[PDB]
Amino acid sequence: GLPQVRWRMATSWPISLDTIYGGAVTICQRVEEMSGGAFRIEPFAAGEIVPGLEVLDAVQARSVECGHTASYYYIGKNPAFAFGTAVPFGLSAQQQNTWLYYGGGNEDMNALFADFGAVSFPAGNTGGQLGGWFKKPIQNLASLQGLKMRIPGLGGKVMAKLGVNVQVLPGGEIYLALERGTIDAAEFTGPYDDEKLGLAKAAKHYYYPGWWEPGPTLMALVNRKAWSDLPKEYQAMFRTACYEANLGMLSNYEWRNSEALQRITRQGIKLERYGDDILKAARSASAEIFQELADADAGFKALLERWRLFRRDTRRWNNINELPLAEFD
Amino acid sequence: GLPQVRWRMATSWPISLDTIYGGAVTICQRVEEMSGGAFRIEPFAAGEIVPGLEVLDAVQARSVECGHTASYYYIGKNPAFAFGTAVPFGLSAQQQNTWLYYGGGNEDMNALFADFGAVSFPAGNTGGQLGGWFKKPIQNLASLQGLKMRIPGLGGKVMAKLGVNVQVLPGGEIYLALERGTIDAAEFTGPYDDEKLGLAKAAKHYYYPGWWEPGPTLMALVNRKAWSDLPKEYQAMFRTACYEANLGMLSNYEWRNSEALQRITRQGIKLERYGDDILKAARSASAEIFQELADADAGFKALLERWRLFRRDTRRWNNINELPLAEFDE
Ligand SMILES: CCCC(=O)C(=O)O
Ligand SMILES: CCCC(=O)C(=O)O
Ligand SMILES: [Ca+2]
Ligand SMILES: [Ca+2]
Repeated sequence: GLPQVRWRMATSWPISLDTIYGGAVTICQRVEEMSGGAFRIEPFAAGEIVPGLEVLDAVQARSVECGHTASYYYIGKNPAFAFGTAVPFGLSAQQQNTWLYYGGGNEDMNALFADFGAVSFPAGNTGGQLGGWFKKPIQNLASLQGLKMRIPGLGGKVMAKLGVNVQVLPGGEIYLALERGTIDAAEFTGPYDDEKLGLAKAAKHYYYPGWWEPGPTLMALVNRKAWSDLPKEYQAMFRTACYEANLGMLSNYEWRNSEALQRITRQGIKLERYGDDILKAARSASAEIFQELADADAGFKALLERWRLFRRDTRRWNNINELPLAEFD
Repeated sequence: GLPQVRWRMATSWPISLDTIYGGAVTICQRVEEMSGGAFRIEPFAAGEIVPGLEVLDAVQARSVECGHTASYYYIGKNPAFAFGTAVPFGLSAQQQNTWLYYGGGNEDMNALFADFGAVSFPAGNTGGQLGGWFKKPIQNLASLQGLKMRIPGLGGKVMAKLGVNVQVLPGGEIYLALERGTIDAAEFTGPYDDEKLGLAKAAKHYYYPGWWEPGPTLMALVNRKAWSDLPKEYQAMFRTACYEANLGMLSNYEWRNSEALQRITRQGIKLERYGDDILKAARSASAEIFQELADADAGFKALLERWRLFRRDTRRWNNINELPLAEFDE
């Protein structure tokens, strides 16, 4: 007889986003199915029991046993957490999964989460993000000066160096903030989530690419001690379920964003590519931010150099095995 | 008490093909771990209990309960099985997973396997394959006329329409055949597997891309009646373990191929892009082959048109959300 385990999972997400909230639900449903009801986890939307941006805090305190969040929400505690979500001009979703599972990423991220009493598992990806929504159209790089924009992580810091006034909001809050006039622009994920949250209603000017988040990972987090007290069978169920959340969510976003792109263009939204004045300035600002973080911390520097090497090698591989068919019509 | 289930899994793979055999091992180990030993599956290498090309036949007959194979080994039984692995100029591994899980592909493939008493689950990908190994560099499309090349499946049929003299050889045999002068060229999967077979020693010209296999799926198969007999808990364990095999294998190949590519370029291998004359002729010959299959069968035609639509839409999406960052090299 294995125990009846009953857990709660705090998430960073609103229930309306069945893509990303769906990853948390998948983990909870699958351990219940595999355990025949002996191992249950109740998922909660952002703000129900824990604020969306404080999932790691609640997991560390053990006010919940586990969570579903984005590591880059905690760059204030350790800028190295950025690599476990996405960094500007960083890894594709497929490269990010390769880096986590076989390039040393999951070991690097678990070493950081160990400092906050937690263990981490990849448990979602949005795939490549788009460039966000603007109430007024962008004319050139100088159009960004003084804009109030919702955008998190090191992407936010890059946009701040370009003169954007970066605002902190969980996904659920963006539409009201855009309507009330609190902000002038926002990015979230892509067509499917952006349209569902009402971003295409609040703003008409959509850009690409989302160079800040080329393949952002969502992590399942478990309290170290809660994880220790789990029998080996239930650890295996949870760990395996997170692979389904990770591959299942990426595939779900690819499908839903592909349909939503067609829907919003038919409904009147025009998608524009960012000018090279913005892309060049973003790349340069990103290099400056990573240089500063590296000079301030040998651990960050060492991780940045291992990740940069992984990135160079995997891009060289994908330039041969994938890019030629992607660009040939 | 849930039952003590003991199954056997027939695989299409030698144990030396370890990244792919590893997918089968992952499923077997993970259901044993999650069930605390109550659900065990014993994996077998190709030939040990069932020939590698007869996994589906063995699963249908229930001589084994489950299998790990490539749907495109069964195109002689139904050419529609091709889409469940890879087709020339088809889907990237990421697009292939999107198509299977959400685009209707798993439902299409399960309707085909239902004819043979089987249910199917995605359970691996090699990722994009390369264009194979050539002793002498290719000058142009006419250089392929009469060239003796190891290349199997629909890829071989396309290369045949380009005038290639298609040679059938096992993985293990290609090195000797290249050295002996028996064949002029050969493809397998990519740098990791190809280096282990000695192909970097036998030839200096490695072509790309492998337009015949842009993201080949490996499928777990279960006998429909064996699956029916399985408690709901063990079904969930098996189905979930196949997601780990699928994402795990692709990521493992990406890592191994990226490392092996660096080793073989240091060993003086030249990476050559196929000329547009070959890529245009191959795309056209592939479209002719799929046209003939479609004209001979309304069910094939319908599936080809659903897949072509999914492919157009996903490519349109990836041209926006991925290609811009992928094509700028620093
Ligand atoms: C990582 C998914 C959520 C996100 O991209 C964001 O909060 O912007
Ligand atoms: C998917 C493995 C089979 C193959 O690609 C080959 O033998 O060439
Ligand atoms: Ca975002
Ligand atoms: Ca091959």
